[PDB]
Amino acid sequence: MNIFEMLRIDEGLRLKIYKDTEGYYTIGIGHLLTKSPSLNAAKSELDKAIGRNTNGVITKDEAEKLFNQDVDAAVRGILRNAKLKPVYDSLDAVRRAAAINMVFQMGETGVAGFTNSLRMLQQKRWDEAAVNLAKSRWYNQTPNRAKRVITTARTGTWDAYK
Ligand SMILES: [Cl-]
Ligand SMILES: [Cl-]
Ligand SMILES: [Xe]
Ligand SMILES: [Xe]
Ligand SMILES: [Xe]
Ligand SMILES: [Xe]
Repeated sequence: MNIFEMLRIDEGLRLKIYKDTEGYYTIGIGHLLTKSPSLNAAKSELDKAIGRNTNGVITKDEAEKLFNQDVDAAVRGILRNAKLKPVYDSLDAVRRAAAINMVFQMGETGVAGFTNSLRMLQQKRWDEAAVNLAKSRWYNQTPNRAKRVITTARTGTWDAYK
């Protein structure tokens, strides 16, 4: 198991533009295209992201390409954020993957506001972190996924993805 596999299970793969859980235009492996309600905006952003006139559709490879850039950006995001990096460097490989997940999902900013879980995580207080993390909009809105992620952060193992 690894971040790419982990994320490919949580996010799925769609070759045509779609709306996500919040109702926003997405494509491929969870690549958010735009929070705007215009399908045309989405397609424009899409064509820009891709480099051709896709007409709202991409190949498996182009999606994979986006996913890679996205996983990268996410990690970089982490490393460039003052509240995040120390937490993350403190963590083992598994649990880092859990951090990347959340970030891929909710941006750096939002994860950066889990102040309290951040400290518990840093002190390696796994169970308390886990309870804290669950008290969130994230968890109530996407409970099955949040639990996989929380279990991974709480255990340091891939059992929830098995
Ligand atoms: Cl892009
Ligand atoms: Cl769910
Ligand atoms: Xe983190
Ligand atoms: Xe995490
Ligand atoms: Xe977190
Ligand atoms: Xe956790």
